[PDB]
Amino acid sequence: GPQTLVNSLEFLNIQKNSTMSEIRDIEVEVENLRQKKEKLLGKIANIEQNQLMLEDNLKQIDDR
Amino acid sequence: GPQTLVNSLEFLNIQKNSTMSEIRDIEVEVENLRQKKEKLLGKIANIEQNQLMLEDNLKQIDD
Repeated sequence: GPQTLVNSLEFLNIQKNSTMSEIRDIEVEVENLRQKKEKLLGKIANIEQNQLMLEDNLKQIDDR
Repeated sequence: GPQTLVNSLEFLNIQKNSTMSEIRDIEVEVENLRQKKEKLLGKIANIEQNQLMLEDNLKQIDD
């Protein structure tokens, strides 16, 4: 009967909630990767800023 | 002195490049997860295209 099609709906619907939840898992990985990247850019920032407190000293001594 | 300073800048720079490398690595990983999410969002649509039809079919039946 037509209960078969209603059955297929609620199945598709189940599959959809499942697909959604996998999408949400993905959004989490992405966010957590996005932060790791931000930390890493902090490192660079500091490296560069440390480097320039050196390049300072070098070209100050480069005429002593 | 200038050697110490040159040795130091260079070392830091090794670190920099090697850090910019993990950054390129994350960026690839993130690209992949985006393409994965794009496909999954496609599939959400396929699911609903299908459901709509089944639902209309069930209405047609009501007549």
